[PDB]
Amino acid sequence: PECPDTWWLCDCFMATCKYNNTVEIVKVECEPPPMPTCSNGLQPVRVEDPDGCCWHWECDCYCTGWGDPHYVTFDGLYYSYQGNCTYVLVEEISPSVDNFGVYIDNYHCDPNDKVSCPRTLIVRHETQEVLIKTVHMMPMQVQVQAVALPYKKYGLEVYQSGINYVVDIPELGVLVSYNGLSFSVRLPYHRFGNNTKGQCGTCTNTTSDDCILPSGEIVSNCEAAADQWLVNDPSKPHCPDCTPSPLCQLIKDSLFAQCHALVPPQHYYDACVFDSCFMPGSSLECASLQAYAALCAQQNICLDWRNHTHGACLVECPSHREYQACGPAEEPTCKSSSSQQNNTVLVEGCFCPEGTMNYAPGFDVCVKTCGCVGPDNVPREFGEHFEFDCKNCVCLEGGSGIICQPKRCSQKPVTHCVEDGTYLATEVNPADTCCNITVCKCNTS
Amino acid sequence: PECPDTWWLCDCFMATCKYNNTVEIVKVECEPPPMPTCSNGLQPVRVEDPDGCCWHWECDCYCTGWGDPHYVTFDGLYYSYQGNCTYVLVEEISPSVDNFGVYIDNYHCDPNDKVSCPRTLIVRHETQEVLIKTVHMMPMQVQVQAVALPYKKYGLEVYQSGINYVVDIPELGVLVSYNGLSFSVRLPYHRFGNNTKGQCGTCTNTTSDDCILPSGEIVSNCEAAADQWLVNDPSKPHCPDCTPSPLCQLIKDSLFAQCHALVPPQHYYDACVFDSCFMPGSSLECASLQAYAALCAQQNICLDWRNHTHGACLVECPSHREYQACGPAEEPTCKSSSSQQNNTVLVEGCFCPEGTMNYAPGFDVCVKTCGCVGPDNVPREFGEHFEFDCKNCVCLEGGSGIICQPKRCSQKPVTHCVEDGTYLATEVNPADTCCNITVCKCN
Ligand SMILES: *[C@@H]1O[C@H](CO)[C@@H](O[C@@H]2O[C@H](CO)[C@@H](O[C@@H]3O[C@H](CO[C@H]4O[C@H](CO)[C@@H](O)[C@H](O)[C@@H]4O)[C@@H](O)[C@H](O[C@H]4O[C@H](CO)[C@@H](O)[C@H](O)[C@@H]4O)[C@@H]3O)[C@H](O)[C@H]2NC(C)=O)[C@H](O)[C@H]1NC(C)=O
Ligand SMILES: *[C@@H]1O[C@H](CO)[C@@H](O[C@@H]2O[C@H](CO)[C@@H](O[C@@H]3O[C@H](CO[C@H]4O[C@H](CO)[C@@H](O)[C@H](O)[C@@H]4O)[C@@H](O)[C@H](O[C@H]4O[C@H](CO)[C@@H](O)[C@H](O)[C@@H]4O)[C@@H]3O)[C@H](O)[C@H]2NC(C)=O)[C@H](O)[C@H]1NC(C)=O
Ligand SMILES: *[C@@H]1O[C@H](CO)[C@@H](O)[C@H](O)[C@H]1NC(C)=O
Ligand SMILES: *[C@@H]1O[C@H](CO)[C@@H](O)[C@H](O)[C@H]1NC(C)=O
Ligand SMILES: *[C@@H]1O[C@H](CO)[C@@H](O)[C@H](O)[C@H]1NC(C)=O
Ligand SMILES: *[C@@H]1O[C@H](CO)[C@@H](O)[C@H](O)[C@H]1NC(C)=O
Ligand SMILES: *[C@@H]1O[C@H](CO)[C@@H](O)[C@H](O)[C@H]1NC(C)=O
Ligand SMILES: *[C@@H]1O[C@H](CO)[C@@H](O)[C@H](O)[C@H]1NC(C)=O
Ligand SMILES: *[C@@H]1O[C@H](CO)[C@@H](O)[C@H](O)[C@H]1NC(C)=O
Ligand SMILES: *[C@@H]1O[C@H](CO)[C@@H](O)[C@H](O)[C@H]1NC(C)=O
Ligand SMILES: [Ca+2]
Ligand SMILES: [Ca+2]
Repeated sequence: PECPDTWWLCDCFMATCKYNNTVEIVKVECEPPPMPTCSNGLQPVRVEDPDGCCWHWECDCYCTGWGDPHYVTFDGLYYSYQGNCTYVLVEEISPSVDNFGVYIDNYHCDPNDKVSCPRTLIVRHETQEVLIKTVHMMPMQVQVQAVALPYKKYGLEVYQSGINYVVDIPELGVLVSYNGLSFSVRLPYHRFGNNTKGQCGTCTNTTSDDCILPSGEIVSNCEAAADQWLVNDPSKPHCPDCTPSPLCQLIKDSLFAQCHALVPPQHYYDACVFDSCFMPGSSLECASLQAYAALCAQQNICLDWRNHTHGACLVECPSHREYQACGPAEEPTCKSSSSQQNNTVLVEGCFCPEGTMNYAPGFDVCVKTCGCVGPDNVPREFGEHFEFDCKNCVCLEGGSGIICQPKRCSQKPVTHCVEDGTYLATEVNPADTCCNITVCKCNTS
Repeated sequence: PECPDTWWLCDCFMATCKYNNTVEIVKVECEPPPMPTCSNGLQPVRVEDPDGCCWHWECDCYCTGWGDPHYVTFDGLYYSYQGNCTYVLVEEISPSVDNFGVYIDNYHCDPNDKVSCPRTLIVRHETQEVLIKTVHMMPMQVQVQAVALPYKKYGLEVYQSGINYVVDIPELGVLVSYNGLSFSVRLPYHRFGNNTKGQCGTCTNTTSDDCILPSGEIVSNCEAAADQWLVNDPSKPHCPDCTPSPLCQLIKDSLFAQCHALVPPQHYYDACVFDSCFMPGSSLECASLQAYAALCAQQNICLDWRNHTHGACLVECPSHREYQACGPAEEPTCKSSSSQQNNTVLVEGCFCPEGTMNYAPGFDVCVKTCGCVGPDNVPREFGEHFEFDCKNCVCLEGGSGIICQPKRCSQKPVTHCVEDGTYLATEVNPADTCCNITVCKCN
């Protein structure tokens, strides 16, 4: 009567077993209304229950830090802390993964404040460590050893999305984004809930306990708790009227009208004012604008704000790409055109013009026809015979864009050598530098 | 009481109803015995039912053709047809996929019967046609213009596996493998059941109805009906003693003992005898051994035949590749070593040595460790600086591993010069061919 295996059946049909061939079945179904607040103000995600029929809403853990001193913790709490040693951003209170740590090193690279090194982001996962450190205009990644942009190894991926260098762990769902002036840490609540620590605080959905010391007790003065998260290192062992600029008024302006809802602008406006007061006229005051716009874009609300700032800070990327305030997070590459489960959250950055498109990940030349591109960034077309390197090559469409078979030429000598000191001179041929000639040529002796 | 969907429940449960809660649960589960024998004699594959109740055994439609005249239909009927124009292997009686046809072309790649150029096949799927031709030891493919080996476009893929160049349609399940002396067409039964037509016959699991003329007909001489399928197009529009050598005896030898079961060897032995009789002393008899071994490997009994052929039929590829008779169909390749999961039945063919491995698809350099390889087929190491195409280049792991930056050649100019007739000379730098420093040569 009670079933031989009153028992939860497949497809959520818990059944009350009257008998083996007749039962008293019950449907299971659960619809929760969207979680009202998440305390960070970002929209909740529906995370499914272990039973497929039911589901729930959980808050994403989002930490953001812009400019030099400013940071918002996983639960929205905003605080300004300045320091020099590498400070830990997030770790795991009860270690699940082998090494998981996103660590910031602000000015530890250099005491002076410049794009040479505002800060460097170190994401350490298991055996790997990724060190994104902005050397002037372009950050370069050092992995344990420099690497390229679309890196992928041991479940850790690194890629450039818009103006943000993204280090992600799909198995953990961890997305870390580094910009010149801003850093973001996004963690699933289910995987890292009430299990995180550091300057980004504890993801518990209440702002009250988002300031835990390495010891683990919390404090009210959240700014002081941040210094206690120092990551000790052998180097630097000690590791010890303002005018409201009109630019700062852009936060409260009608441009960000859609942003004033679903995202609180008070913190960013205060950060802008404080940065303007820190020293005027150093173009550091428009870092808060960038992150306010980025968070608005995260809320599926894309804005163009930079042309409104009357200059004084724009993007610095080469001429073959144009700045777009609203664009795909993953630009459409010809080689890798695919589903890509587009988030369609439109990010800002600079992309290839409308007519052309990017060739492939890891490349930067924009092309019209898809073609093939060689180590030198030059568009080739399918079927084009050319002579790259010193070898004749073809650009067929297939597994390898360029066959590049070896050139068919050689040095040309003279056997007769009938003149005083006629010697085979291997002078480089102007048409083919490698295909030179070694003809017999009279020398003085 | 009437169930508000008496119903087939989830996970193939079933029920009838007395109340929606009070239901009369059933369960449907079963395991039919294997299809004992299919006309092809290949092991039938496990084809799932639309629901989750049970499954069944459906044999794959396998058509093989080796040598010049020899064919075996989708149902194990062997025949020998000689032709000079392009012919249709398999089409659809009722067209369900647009322009889907596999067409053979004999005596047009070259009129040649030996491995250098036996024939060409043209696989047409929708907007695409793949023309695999083989010129001497190297088969080349033309797609609509030539293409590379790991070609992929519009759901149609071409690669090479072992000695066989594979054109497949994963959506349709169609597989087509050309080696110079053989081809094989594999079609799933459910997708192409009694809908096929051509020289490969109808896939009905019965040999009897295999032979049809273009117009629906049943003629018992499959050989004679093969001529009727001729596809004519603007190309070539005018288109219309024997010593029993031991080499063929190798089929019946104890080497193929595992093959004599699960695979009938009568057809291949007769084909070898006939090929020897057509003209002896030309090694056209090693095509039947090759395909017998290929079929055995399909059925898991992989054997080496070439070694005991006493030097008659051997494979060829450059020195960096060694012949391993039972090796992976998908080569372990460093780029995309993702534990590529494929049928673990090992194919014959030549691979990189056990110490090294193939670098990436479309490449041929057997890298030891891993690295980048340039357009020039030179192995590179991670974090290595070289000078290629007159640009400083670094091989570093990531995307587009070779990152090459322009020369940046700082020629320092020798210009104030004193000697008889010393003129400023921007001669090409001996140290760097790319640099042409001013060195100020005299007369
Ligand atoms: C962590 O958890 C989640 C996010 O993960 C968040 O909590 C959920 O939402 C609220 C937080 O505000 C929790 O508490 C409830 O708040 C309601 C507020 O409603 C007021 O405002 C609306 C505006 O329209 C008015 O209409 C309304 O009249 C109120 O003025 C309260 O109304 C709720 O009270 C009811 O529910 C509780 C709990 O069942 C009952 O005890 C009450 O008697 C009454 O029926 C309630 O106080 C809510 O509980 C959380 N939901 C879930 C599913 O957990 C938070 O960010 C965070 N921390 C908290 C506080 O949980
Ligand atoms: C397509 O693929 C199918 C499945 O593999 C094959 O069709 C069957 O496969 C058998 C196996 O060879 C074929 O041969 C004969 O099967 C008879 C089955 O009869 C029993 O099973 C059926 C139900 O399936 C019952 O109704 C019946 O009462 C029996 O219990 C056998 O009886 C035959 O035996 C005779 O021939 C063999 C040699 O082949 C002798 O050794 C025996 O002594 C006896 O004389 C025989 O085995 C047959 O075509 C199909 N039968 C089945 C099992 O369904 C086809 O081979 C394949 N291609 C074709 C042509 O359809
Ligand atoms: C889990 O989170 C709650 C707050 O939501 C906290 O009070 C509790 O101590 C946490 N426990 C763990 C497992 O850390
Ligand atoms: C210039 O500014 C306007 C808003 O005032 C904006 O709509 C436009 O896209 C900007 N163009 C640029 C970026 O030059
Ligand atoms: C993303 O957009 C592309 C077109 O740009 C489309 O082909 C692809 O299917 C989309 N993927 C998803 C699921 O967003
Ligand atoms: C300059 O260098 C190129 C490349 O090596 C060579 O072909 C050419 O002859 C040299 N001379 C000049 C000045 O053109
Ligand atoms: C050209 O000169 C090089 C040396 O720079 C020599 O190795 C080569 O054999 C010569 N012949 C060719 C290829 O023209
Ligand atoms: C296939 O065979 C079935 C009978 O099993 C028949 O009804 C159907 O019409 C046949 N289809 C073709 C086109 O051969
Ligand atoms: C190699 O050849 C000899 C003669 O063919 C034979 O005895 C031996 O079994 C062969 N070994 C294999 C299978 O490689
Ligand atoms: C394809 O099959 C081979 C044969 O064992 C097996 O190694 C693996 O499944 C595939 N090869 C690789 C490593 O890609
Ligand atoms: Ca918290
Ligand atoms: Ca048939």
